[PDB]
Amino acid sequence: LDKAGVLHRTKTADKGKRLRKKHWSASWTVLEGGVLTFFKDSGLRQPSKFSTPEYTVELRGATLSWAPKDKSSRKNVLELRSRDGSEYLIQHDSEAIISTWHKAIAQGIQ
Amino acid sequence: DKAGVLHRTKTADKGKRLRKKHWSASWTVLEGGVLTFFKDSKTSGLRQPSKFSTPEYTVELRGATLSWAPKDKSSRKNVLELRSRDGSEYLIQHDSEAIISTWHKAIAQGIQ
Amino acid sequence: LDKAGVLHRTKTADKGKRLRKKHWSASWTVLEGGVLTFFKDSGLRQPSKFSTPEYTVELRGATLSWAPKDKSSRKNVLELRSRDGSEYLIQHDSEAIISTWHKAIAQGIQ
Amino acid sequence: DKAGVLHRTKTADKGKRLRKKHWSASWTVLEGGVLTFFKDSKTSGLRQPSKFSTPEYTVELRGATLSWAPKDKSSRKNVLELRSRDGSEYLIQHDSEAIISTWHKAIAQGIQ
Repeated sequence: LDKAGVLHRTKTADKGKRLRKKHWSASWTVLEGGVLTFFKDSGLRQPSKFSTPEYTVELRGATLSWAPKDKSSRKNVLELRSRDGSEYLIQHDSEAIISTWHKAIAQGIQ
Repeated sequence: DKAGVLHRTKTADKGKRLRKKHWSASWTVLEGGVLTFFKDSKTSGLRQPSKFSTPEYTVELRGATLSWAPKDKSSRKNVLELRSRDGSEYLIQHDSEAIISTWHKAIAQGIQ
Repeated sequence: LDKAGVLHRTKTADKGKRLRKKHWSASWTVLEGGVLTFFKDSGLRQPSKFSTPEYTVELRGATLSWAPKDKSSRKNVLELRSRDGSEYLIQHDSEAIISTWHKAIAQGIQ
Repeated sequence: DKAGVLHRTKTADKGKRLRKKHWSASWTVLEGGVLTFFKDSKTSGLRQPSKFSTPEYTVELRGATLSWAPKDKSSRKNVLELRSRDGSEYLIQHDSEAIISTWHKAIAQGIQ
């Protein structure tokens, strides 16, 4: 199983340590071999501008859930918590797009 | 709340697994923390509405567990597994992954 | 091929004769045997309230297209024109739902 | 405008049909009435972005025709057919019907 595309995301915790504020950005995002990789902060169109990996999240032992209204005002926000205690929010306004990532990441956890 | 046609089968009765799957498509309603699967929508062609007005399966979502099913649980794609607090279990499916993800979101909110 | 569910719709022309105003309503809707049937004007939840057929549209010879911004202010509006000159608008705010109907009706025309 | 990964194959070159399908998944960009399919996204695993920066197929949408493909045109599901004014033809696909419908909407607007 693999997935690739541009998604909106922000880290929210670094191994259990909460970030002070949100840093929403669009980035190239890749799910491959049970690892989700978010590329660096940036619509984002040309592959020559997609930059390089910033964050990697192993899906083994992770949890994925819909974020509560208190966590974000954005539409279709998912919260991904890795086993090491890092946390990320992922979202896209398009149901079509957020759905494909929800499926891939949820199924990938397994 | 939400309503739509979904594929579903019961897979366990109060913790006791069923021998085989019994899939049907039915109207489905999520309202007030309760998920209701109506009688099969098919005549064998579509039934008229009055013919599927009786609930077949009602699942109270308080204490329920929702997940994406393991891929080997069914030959079908886009399967959710729902287990109620009494141990009954259901699979929920649609060929549209977007339909299923949006239902997952709604059911997850109903559980919470 | 068949499809069934609740959709928002309004007739806009009766065999080439424009309606004075829009009459948007949710209704039970069924696609079966190359015919799309909209039930009577009404969310709509209990099958005991779905009423009876109101409009039938044969898909043979029909056209389905995305409605221009001038035709409706709603989200995801499709325009269905039957060969006899009747016209309908169909929409749903959920991409997941409008997409399933778009596919079914477009493929049904063929 | 829109961008995403899609499956596509060319099926005719300037009106002349190709013998077989040549499907790949690639980054795809719709911008200003032009649909660009980049080089294949796969290495054999995913290529890094710099490796698929070159366009493979560019389709100018002025005078193009878009449709849902006949079901027998391909063994795949959710296939669109796009024919450019020079007679070249492409199929576009994704397992998600919602992805494909939203792309149909965008391409249709680009044509108009």
